[PDB]
Amino acid sequence: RHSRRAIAAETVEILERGRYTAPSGRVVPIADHVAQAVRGTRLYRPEKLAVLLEGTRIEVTEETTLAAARRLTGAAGDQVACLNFASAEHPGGGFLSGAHAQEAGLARSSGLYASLRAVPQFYAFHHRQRDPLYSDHLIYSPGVPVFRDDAGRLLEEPYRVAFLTSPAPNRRAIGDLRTVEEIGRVLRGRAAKVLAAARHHGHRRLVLGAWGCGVFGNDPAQVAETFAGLLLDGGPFAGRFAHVVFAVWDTAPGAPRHAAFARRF
Repeated sequence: RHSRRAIAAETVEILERGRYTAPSGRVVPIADHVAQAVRGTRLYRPEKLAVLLEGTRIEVTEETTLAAARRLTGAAGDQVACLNFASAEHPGGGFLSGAHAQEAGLARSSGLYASLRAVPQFYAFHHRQRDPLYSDHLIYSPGVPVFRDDAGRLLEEPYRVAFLTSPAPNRRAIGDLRTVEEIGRVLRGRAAKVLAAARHHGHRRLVLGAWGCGVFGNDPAQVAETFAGLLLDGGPFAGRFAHVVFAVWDTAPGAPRHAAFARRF
């Protein structure tokens, strides 16, 4: 936990310095790619994504999001898109505090924070909203360099992925004060918009996972079913992506997040 905090601080200095040192001693430049990702970052408002909506190999694995991205990236030259299980209020989630979360791991391992911190409108919107359902706002971050592996080791060779940043409903704060069906309807609408944005930006390969099933307390089974409804049985995204990985690395005993996706997919 104090190590995460250290890794996060070091990642941030790397983003400021524009270069890092690999285990081999090779000095790796990332300034240009970081700058491109930031300049290419876009905020999509709910009604803009709605417009995109008006216009397949499936794997379930125990990989981290970035492990899956790196495997796909080594296998073909089209840039992979990864879903960031976004905090609605804090870019990078809690990573600089040393938080343990999917988003924090992305922020520690990549240029993602440089992109997200550049979109204050997204965070200010949810701050003012104060509603744990959040919104369909989405940040699209193209060509973000990734330069750490799962253990936190810097990479001899960085790679690039696109991130899609969209917050799942904070079901923990909602409790039973909204129905299972309302939450499901919000999830399905928001997931549709995420897939629409990915497809719109030319991404044929996606890394998804147990979105919102950490602190936010979403039901992994309901999340799996949300994606299945979009991607399978003639759903709106059936056959539109070449490859979708549900990368579900679950630390908890019984790996229940993973189990629900394995079962469904």
